[PDB]
Amino acid sequence: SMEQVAMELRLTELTRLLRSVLDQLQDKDPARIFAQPVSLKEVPDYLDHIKHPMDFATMRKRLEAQGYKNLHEFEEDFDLIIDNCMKYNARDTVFYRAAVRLRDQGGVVLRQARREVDSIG
Repeated sequence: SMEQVAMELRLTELTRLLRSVLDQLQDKDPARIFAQPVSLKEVPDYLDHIKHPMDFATMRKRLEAQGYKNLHEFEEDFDLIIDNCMKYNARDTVFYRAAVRLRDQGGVVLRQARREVDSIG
């Protein structure tokens, strides 16, 4: 139908906007700490600690499959990245500190994304 097409076009455009958001958030992780899944070869007990692992490569896969229906879903996954790290790693570590800086810097990007999503509909 024409309606399904128009709905598909909306999703495509949201995907374009989320791709730009994702690129901007990932630039705030220049050490690439959050770029890939935590390795289960190298941290074999990780899943005993963290039940829903997340990382930027995994978000990118979902994004490119148009698997984010709205900004809320995308934000949920970004928050997992931060929140998982801040639980597994102690406060005095380069990992925890990188998550705090990513959270703080990402807030600005996400604040305007929410306005753009609402604005363009």
